Amino acid sequence: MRYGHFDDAAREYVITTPHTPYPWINYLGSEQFFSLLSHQAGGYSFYRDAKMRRLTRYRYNNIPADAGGRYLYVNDGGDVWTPSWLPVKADLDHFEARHGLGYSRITGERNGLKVETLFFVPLGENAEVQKVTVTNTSDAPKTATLFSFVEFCLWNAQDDQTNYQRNLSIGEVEVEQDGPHGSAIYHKTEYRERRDHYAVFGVNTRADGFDTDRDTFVGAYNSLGEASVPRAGKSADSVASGWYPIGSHSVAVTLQPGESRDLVYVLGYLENPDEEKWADDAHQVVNKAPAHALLGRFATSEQVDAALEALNSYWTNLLSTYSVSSTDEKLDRMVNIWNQYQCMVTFNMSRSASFFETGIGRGMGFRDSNQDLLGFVHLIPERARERIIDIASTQFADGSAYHQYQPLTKRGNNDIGSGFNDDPLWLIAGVAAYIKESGDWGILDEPVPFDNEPGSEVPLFEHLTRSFQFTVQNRGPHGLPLIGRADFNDCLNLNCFSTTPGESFQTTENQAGGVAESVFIAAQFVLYGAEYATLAERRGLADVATEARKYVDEVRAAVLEHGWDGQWFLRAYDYYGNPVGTDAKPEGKIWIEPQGFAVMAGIGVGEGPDDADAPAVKALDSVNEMLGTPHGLVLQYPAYTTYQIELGEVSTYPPGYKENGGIFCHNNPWVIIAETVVGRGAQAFDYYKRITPAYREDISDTHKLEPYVYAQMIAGKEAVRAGEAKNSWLTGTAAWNFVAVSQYLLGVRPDYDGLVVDPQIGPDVPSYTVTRVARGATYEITVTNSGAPGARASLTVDGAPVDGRTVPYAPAGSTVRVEVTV
Amino acid sequence: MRYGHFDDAAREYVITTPHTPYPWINYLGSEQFFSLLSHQAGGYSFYRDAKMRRLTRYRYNNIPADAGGRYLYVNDGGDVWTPSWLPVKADLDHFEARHGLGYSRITGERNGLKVETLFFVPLGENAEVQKVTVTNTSDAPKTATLFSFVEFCLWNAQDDQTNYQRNLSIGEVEVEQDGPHGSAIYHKTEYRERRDHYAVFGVNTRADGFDTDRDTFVGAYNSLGEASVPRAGKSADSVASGWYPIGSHSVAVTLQPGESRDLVYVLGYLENPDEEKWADDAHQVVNKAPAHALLGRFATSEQVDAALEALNSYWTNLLSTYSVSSTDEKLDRMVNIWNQYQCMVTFNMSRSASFFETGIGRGMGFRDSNQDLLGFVHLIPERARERIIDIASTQFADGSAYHQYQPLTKRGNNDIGSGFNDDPLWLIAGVAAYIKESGDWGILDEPVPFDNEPGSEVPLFEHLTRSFQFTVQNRGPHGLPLIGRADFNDCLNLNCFSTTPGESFQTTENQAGGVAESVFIAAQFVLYGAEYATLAERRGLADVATEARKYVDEVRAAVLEHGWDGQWFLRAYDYYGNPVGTDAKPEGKIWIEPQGFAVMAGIGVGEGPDDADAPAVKALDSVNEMLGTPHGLVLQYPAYTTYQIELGEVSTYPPGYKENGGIFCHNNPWVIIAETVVGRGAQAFDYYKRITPAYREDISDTHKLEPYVYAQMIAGKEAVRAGEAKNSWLTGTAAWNFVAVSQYLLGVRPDYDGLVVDPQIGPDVPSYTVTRVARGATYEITVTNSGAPGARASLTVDGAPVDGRTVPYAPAGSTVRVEVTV
Ligand SMILES: OC[C@H]1O[C@@H](O)[C@H](O)[C@@H](O)[C@@H]1O
Ligand SMILES: OC[C@H]1O[C@@H](O)[C@H](O)[C@@H](O)[C@@H]1O
Repeated sequence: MRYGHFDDAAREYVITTPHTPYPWINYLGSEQFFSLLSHQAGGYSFYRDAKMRRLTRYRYNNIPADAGGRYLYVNDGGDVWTPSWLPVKADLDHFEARHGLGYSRITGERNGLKVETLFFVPLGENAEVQKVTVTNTSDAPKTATLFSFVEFCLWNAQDDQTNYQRNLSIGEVEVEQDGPHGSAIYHKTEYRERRDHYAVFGVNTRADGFDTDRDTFVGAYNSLGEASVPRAGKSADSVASGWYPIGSHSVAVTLQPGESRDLVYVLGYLENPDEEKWADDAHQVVNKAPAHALLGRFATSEQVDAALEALNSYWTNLLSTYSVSSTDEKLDRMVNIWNQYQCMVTFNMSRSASFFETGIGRGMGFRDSNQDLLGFVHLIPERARERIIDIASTQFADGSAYHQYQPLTKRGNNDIGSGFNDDPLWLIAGVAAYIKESGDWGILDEPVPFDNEPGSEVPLFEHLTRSFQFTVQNRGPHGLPLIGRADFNDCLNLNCFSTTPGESFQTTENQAGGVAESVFIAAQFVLYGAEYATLAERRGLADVATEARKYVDEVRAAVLEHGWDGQWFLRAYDYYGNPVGTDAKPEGKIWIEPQGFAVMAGIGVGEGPDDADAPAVKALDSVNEMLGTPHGLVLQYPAYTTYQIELGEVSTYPPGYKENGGIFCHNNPWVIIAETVVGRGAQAFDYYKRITPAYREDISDTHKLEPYVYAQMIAGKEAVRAGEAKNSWLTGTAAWNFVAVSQYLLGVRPDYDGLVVDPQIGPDVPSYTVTRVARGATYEITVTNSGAPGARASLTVDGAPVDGRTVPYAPAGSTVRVEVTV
Repeated sequence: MRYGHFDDAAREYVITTPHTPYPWINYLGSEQFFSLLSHQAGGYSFYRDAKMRRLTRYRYNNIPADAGGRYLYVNDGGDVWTPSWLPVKADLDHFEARHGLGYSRITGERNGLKVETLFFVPLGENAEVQKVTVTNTSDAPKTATLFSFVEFCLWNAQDDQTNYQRNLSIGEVEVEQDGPHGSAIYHKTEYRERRDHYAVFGVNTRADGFDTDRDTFVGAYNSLGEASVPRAGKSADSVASGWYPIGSHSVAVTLQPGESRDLVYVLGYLENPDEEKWADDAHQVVNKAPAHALLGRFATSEQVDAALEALNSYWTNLLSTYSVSSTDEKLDRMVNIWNQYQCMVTFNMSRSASFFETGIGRGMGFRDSNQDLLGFVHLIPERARERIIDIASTQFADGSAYHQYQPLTKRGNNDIGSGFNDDPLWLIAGVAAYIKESGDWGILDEPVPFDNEPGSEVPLFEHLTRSFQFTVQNRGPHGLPLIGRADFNDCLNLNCFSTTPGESFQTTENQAGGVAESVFIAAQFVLYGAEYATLAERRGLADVATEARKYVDEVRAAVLEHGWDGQWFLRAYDYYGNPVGTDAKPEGKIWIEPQGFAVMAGIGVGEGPDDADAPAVKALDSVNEMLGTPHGLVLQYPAYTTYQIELGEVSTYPPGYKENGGIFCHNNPWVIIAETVVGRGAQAFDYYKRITPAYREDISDTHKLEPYVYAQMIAGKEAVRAGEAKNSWLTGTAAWNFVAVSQYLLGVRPDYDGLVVDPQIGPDVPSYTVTRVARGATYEITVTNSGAPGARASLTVDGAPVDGRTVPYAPAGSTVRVEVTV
């Protein structure tokens, strides 16, 4: 069973029923203002920060799900329906929802009236525009009233949902029926005090009426599906005082057969300078100038269409950096459109706001934003350069860091814990990737404060040395890095020992002492320590580089000596010094993360893919045999069936979910990449397909979530719900798969001085072409691929054969033709 | 005009319609387990802590309000309806909700089936029991299937609403269709790990079938009001795995004409010792002994009836301490039933969990629980004793205190602020009222820690001296006490100067320095300073008592010299030493708190009610002229129309709401008592009537909220919603009005050495009889009352006239007959 289809030419996913297994959403906007838009028009908008500047209210875990969004009630001769289907659920003759790049279009038709809404966030605007086209599709004239509807939230979503004792008395609006381009409603809660910002909701016509009070619009004892006002057929002209402000206009339209009318609605976010806050000397009336300017920019359909065409050109431009043409259209749509689009969204949202993340506790993750950069750097490197500075600024002088920062303020906080010892290294990961991509070595000289302290700036490079040294000076008795609160796995809490309910493993106090070490961090360190060494040698820091390589060698020696179980890598040593992830325990025998990552670091790699004796092969075969399911690879096996007090959160999940035997998808690309490292492209591609949206569209009823984006987790073999995903959209899986497919499968990756072309995808993709713009030159890379295990590529460049797989960077403006034979 | 009526003989409020202005609730339970129950079965239940151990989920700000609670869907011939009206909203032939003392009955009849549900929490039990009675009222045999419905919360309410990324994978249940007494469902989320507790939802019958998974029971795209399972007339026998666990059983009923059946449903909270959590060695099956025992205790109608009678007897015995028989039945029902019931609820809940307080951030307020004692000490003094020790234990060594504590742990926290300088004196208030009531002088020698520090214990009396000394040593330039974060008005934040949005004033960092002083804390110091000196005298501390009265005197002199504005008392001095609440300012010229409280402390009292020269009289007259309204006295006049950065949170509310021009009811009884102190009984009683539930029942459509309990705030004169209440049930208004009316109007009040009988209620209650049990003896107080302004009482006791108005305490077991003439 499927619920829609990809449309590669329009770069859309087309949903053909409202009856999906779950609400399927798109993200609007890519700059500073964002909207979550479901296929039923549900969701909300915020400016910069989903907790602190949320414009409109949304209910997570509503009954039913997703009843709450931007609605347009049509009253046609007393019959009331919404083209989004929800909330009225009147029978529709046609329904369709198209999610595209930065816009969606939702169409519903019933009894000869077709209503189509195009939704998007324009470039350079802090606003969500809707363009509504109403068409008479019957053979008689029609007269209908359209009631727009949005529910405001009081800015601070946390306060909005818990602090009624205060907030039910503060709701404030103004109403401007006869504005310069049509009618507007102004939501200005707290603008009388410290807020310099307000929201507008307006339409490009003089409305017949309005409502700004939820209770009046909907009616006592009514859900949104039963709203009184649209049923009555006329606006109640309600002016809110406290309670629940809304934005709503009514417009009556008369249409002859085949005739249509357009309407443009804007929900905008505005700020004024402090001394330009008020229209009047008494400071009672809001200064509407920036709201009138905004409404003036979307007063016509023409203005809307121009914006939508610009947004398209922005996306075409964005997608011109990496693309592929092959015999596999699933592969292609993922690589050309969707995985890149998703990577923009994760770069913007980190893990804060989705239909699973609530946009309250989580801000921008230190580890999360660094990893996202890996799939984002080729898109817009100037924005990646900024993000690195923002991130490194939340670093402490001892090289440890705040685990996340608040998007509005860019200041770090401990709301989801502190002292994750894998954090510091991801910074090196992010800078290495950015430099390989852009060649912008000057970033290493950027002055960057610790903990945003004015006057504490040092060069970025120095933050990396802090990161590196943090791990050097925090190893345990085996030479492996101390784990601290948790490593890459948030639920491996080895310093916790909590027997007190209700307090979060993420924020709860940890024990000083013990000897808990992480095999994962060991690998991470070998990988990014080597990169650090490379940056040091290039800054001209010979002793530093030398010293750095001595430490890397030591730590990799320790992985081989103390971090190997026999058929796989060990996961860790607990508080007590006992091994975690050994065949000597009955549960949690093998954990996936060090298998993927130690192999990417090159640890235990042998002569080739057929070297059954190499540790890397052995590890990967164990991952194949014990962790493999048709939905991907589970995190560990077997899952823990009882609470293991020494391991923290991990065994708190029922088997087969999240970190206790779920397919935690973001560690899957590591095994994929590893598999290419040992020369088993076939298997790597196999693993790629198990978790990839386009190959799972065909089991939409099982996956349940959006079929065009990666999800955080898919229930494992031990779950009753095996195969069903949770937490879609916001996940490091997106950037990690992008890195996997674009760089190791298809094999095109930037290095410092050239572009590496090293295909390893197996025989399912026998021929394909990649166009990669790197350092202002275009590389047209034509691959003939036999997929033979261990077969690695040879190159010709502009007709001459070359040595190895690195193509030195041509000058800006050239086109370089690479012919690849595997 | 009205939506129901009082039933005095029954001690119930009878709601005669589903269509009330807002949801109107009762609180079930008075010990450690509590239920919020709207007159449509909405709300939820918790054990000890509304945030930490919430059994069942409830959505604030739902659309519509209060779609969600304890539902019984009846399916008769495919017609589906609920006796609570919501969620299904089927037309009922008959509907009625009776809210009583610790129980409620809700009845709905439709097409020949009457369904009545009695809800209560039994004494000694952590459970909510429902006894369902279905009656066939038609002339022919009838059949139906009943579906019970409750929605589980995942225990931590904060987590339940914000952390779906984790918690959608942790919901776990057990199904027990053939238990010892009928069918039961177990909610056991996190029992796997740190929780030693689970919930049960069971019925005294072998159910036809069950459901535990919300989406299956309700169906996709459906609201509660459209649940699929009841509509199909058959349970789906769903076994939840994550997502949203519910409890539901189906039961088939057959009824001859006139015949009824009882079903008993139980929602229970159960714990096991750690060593007996599990029924099996594998640890997958919860040990059910306690649940089987609880279900056995309510297996029959008889067991239910006996518990309901024990509950009635408990309430009769609680209400036997203070009673009045008078010419005014509204005054009688308030004093005899409702205001005492409300005091029980506030003692138990503080301000944490109502239909407006969301039972997340607020625990047990230091100041609020001290004031709640004033209204509660006469009901159950033993628990008042315990409360004082729990409270005093969260005090610091310098005499300042944690502003609130967490109900589950009894540990103080700062989640809603620090350093409110009025806090320490409330401790003296609470103890004095406890000692006056009980005569338990030995509580002062109770050893009490600071901040629960093992080894830090001092006698309770030392805590009081720490409080007393905190004020003496924290005065400013005018001799008035420094205000700190705020005083009793939380919105008066004179050390704030916040220009930054999104941070609670309550919680935001305060400024060092400045000279901000409170006139309210001065009048509070004067009153309770004097009470402390008296406690010191009794203990033999003549040195301490004399110094103490000296300070009280210094402060009293300071208020007359530096806190008097001309026609009323001054409110404060701001950070820079500018007066607040002076007639020299255009806004907030007069504030109510110091007016009632200074006069309660006897500041500015003259020769009598007609001593026009006296500050107290000038102050009270100005309160009357400038703050008075048909709905009560507003906090200050005029309201602030613009943000006053130096006053903090107060000017942030729009005019006429909450602290900015609202009737903040809990400060009205001070003015009442003040009016009695000064001899203006008529005026005092007037004010009493303006804010009292019984006297406002006639305007239910205007008050909106429950007509049988006090609310926090009634929208004031300057607000478009003037007369509309918010924040019902949980307010110090209840303790303070009970004080006012029981002790100062009717005039019956315990002193240290005898019972004072000092009526001051004016001419509208010419005669009444108070029955007061004090110190083991019963006082029968027969009052004949001219009401003459200023006229005070003379007494005769057991046939003999006496001097003054204090009847020294007679022995336990006596009945003393006091004849009173005013
Ligand atoms: O923290 C609780 C306090 O919050 C303020 O926002 C309200 O105005 C007060 O009435 C309340 O006591
Ligand atoms: O704080 C965020 C973390 O919460 C944990 O409870 C989850 O299992 C993790 O997957 C998540 O990253």
